[PDB]
Amino acid sequence: RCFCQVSGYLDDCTCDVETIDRFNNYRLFPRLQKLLESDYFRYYKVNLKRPCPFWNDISQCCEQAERLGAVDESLSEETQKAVLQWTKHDDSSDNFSPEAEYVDLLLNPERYTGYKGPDAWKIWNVIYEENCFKPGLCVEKRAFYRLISGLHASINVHLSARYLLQETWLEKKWGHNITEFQQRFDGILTEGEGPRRLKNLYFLYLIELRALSKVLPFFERPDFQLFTGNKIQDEENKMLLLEILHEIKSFPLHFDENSFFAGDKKEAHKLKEDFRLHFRNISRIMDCVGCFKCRLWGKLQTQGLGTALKILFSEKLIANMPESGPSYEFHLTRQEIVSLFNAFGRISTSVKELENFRNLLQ
Ligand SMILES: Cc1cc2nc3c(=O)[nH]c(=O)nc-3n(C[C@H](O)[C@H](O)[C@H](O)COP(=O)(O)OP(=O)(O)OC[C@H]3O[C@@H](n4cnc5c(N)ncnc54)[C@H](O)[C@@H]3O)c2cc1C
Repeated sequence: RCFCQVSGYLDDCTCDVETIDRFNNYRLFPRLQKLLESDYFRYYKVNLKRPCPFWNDISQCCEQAERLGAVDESLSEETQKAVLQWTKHDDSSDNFSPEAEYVDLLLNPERYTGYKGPDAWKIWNVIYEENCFKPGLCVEKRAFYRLISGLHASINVHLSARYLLQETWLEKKWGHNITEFQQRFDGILTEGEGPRRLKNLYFLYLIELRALSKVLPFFERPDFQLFTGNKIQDEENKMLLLEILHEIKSFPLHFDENSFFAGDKKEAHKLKEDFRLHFRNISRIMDCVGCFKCRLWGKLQTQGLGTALKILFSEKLIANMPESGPSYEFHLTRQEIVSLFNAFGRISTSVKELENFRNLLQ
């Protein structure tokens, strides 16, 4: 049995890795991955064109890095129709020119982009700088650190496992680059920092995994619908998602009643609000990122994380779920939902990746 303590003071999870490795890598993976190619999930809405609101740049750019960081914006004629049906259908419900257009994630896997050096380092510094809570002055929450660190790790993991290994003037080979993984993660080479960083990825992973288990209800109500064009998979996909959320629930994970997601009024609230606040800044930050694929996955993976927390805060709010009625109390836009499973999906992939790495490193 796993066990997570998120009091805010010292936050951590005592939990066997083989347990998660085994669970995630074999129980969950092929099916989630299946779901993430589902029509409903390959297409994410995003405004990639907002300008940086904290400084200027584009100075210097390297030429191939803009070539790697460029989002393939492509979209089939049919899909083009298909999104309106969504906008439309989606309009007629809970709904509190957006140069946000839908992007195809399968056309845009997260891998090595050549994004590096000062421009990246700055963004990271600024993201971590956002760790700042009322316990009115800043306190750092360890949770935030570990969350963000886990995310950063998942990424450096993806770029590691999905590196552009060879670029003949003809052919391009993408794959696992051990030396990178190792330079960035090996315990010795990093004086134990990498392992920590990996322990942090897992933290994140579990958080999102809990966030999923605690959100199962919202999908259980048969007025909820993964609306796309057809109805068959819309239901096939519906049960899919569900048996996944069911699997997540199966996983023996427990939290200390101490967790600052407990509704101690103002504390829980202030905190929740401190959070949603911080992630908005973060999203804003992504608007200062020139690796457009990086920027995309940034937005995505963070919205997802915010959403996860949103759930993790709405313990109660969800516990009184209109089992037949439509959920006014709590809600999730398509945008958020896509981001939720997707964010979880890259962390889920990252975890998988670590195993490949173990296996190659033998
Ligand atoms: C939002 C975003 C998305 C990105 N997407 C991609 C991508 O898809 N492909 C790609 O190649 N690059 C991507 N990058 C750049 C990438 O994350 C690295 O910064 C880059 O590859 C350079 O590596 P580095 O070791 O010099 O920098 P980093 O690894 O980012 O180092 C920055 C500093 O923080 C420390 N650090 C590094 N990782 C962690 C961690 N997990 N927890 C705590 N501290 C850490 C480092 O040791 C160093 O002190 C992205 C960056 C951002 C900000």
